[PDB]
Amino acid sequence: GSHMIARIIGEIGIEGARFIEENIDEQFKALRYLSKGIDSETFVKLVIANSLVSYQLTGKGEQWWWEFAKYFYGRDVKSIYLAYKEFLPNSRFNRRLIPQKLSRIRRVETFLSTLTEERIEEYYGDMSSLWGSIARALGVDKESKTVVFSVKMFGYAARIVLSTFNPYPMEIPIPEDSRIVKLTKKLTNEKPRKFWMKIARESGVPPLHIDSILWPLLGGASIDSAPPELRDKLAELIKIIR
Ligand SMILES: Nc1nc2c([nH]c(=O)n2[C@H]2C[C@H](O)[C@@H](CO)O2)c(=O)[nH]1
Repeated sequence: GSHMIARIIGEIGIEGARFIEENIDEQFKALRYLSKGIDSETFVKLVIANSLVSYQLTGKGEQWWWEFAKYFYGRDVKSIYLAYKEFLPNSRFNRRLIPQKLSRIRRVETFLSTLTEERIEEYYGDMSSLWGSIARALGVDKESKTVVFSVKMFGYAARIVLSTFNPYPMEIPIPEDSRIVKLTKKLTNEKPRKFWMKIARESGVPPLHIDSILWPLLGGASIDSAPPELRDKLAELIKIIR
């Protein structure tokens, strides 16, 4: 329950969350691949846009992020809106609600155009400001699952581009997708936002890093590449959440 999961999340720590992000999560592997075949500014813009349309997918989120990375590798992208207008109808894994998704990309296009490499650096040092900027450009509540998720994925892309790590702000709540919501119901009747913020504050692990611990495992990622000390902690968590 809450007490035991906060203890184990605390023992895993931001250190353990970062290991999972940078070594286990296939989505980071996909981003690393894309980073080697498109310029850094476009890479970061594309990752934010892709996050904001990563919902009502088909198949598995990890397959979608690999499709995105393999598609944009080596492409000459100008308008991100026009790139998604050509990409999404030809997608295997993102075929529903395409006009809705495209209108979201149209709305954030001006904001994305401000992401020079200098500005990307500044935002990685102040991800709370990025969080509000994305929400305001979209015209939505910042608590929205895809908005907080886009901040997480910005942090994946930015650490690759900038060769530095900054932790996600404690105040950014967990992205409430089907994996997180279904797990939360097994554990509690509390709404996931309050539940995981309490665990975050008790453990010292910000909610977006808690997401990195939980979400790959809930999709079936293997923990067997983790070093023994970490792997033993991940196994205790799996027995809790499974
Ligand atoms: N919580 C969460 N959601 C994800 C991840 N990857 C991904 O594609 N999603 C989708 C699910 C959902 O539609 C959106 C917000 O959670 O992001 C991910 O890593 N974590």
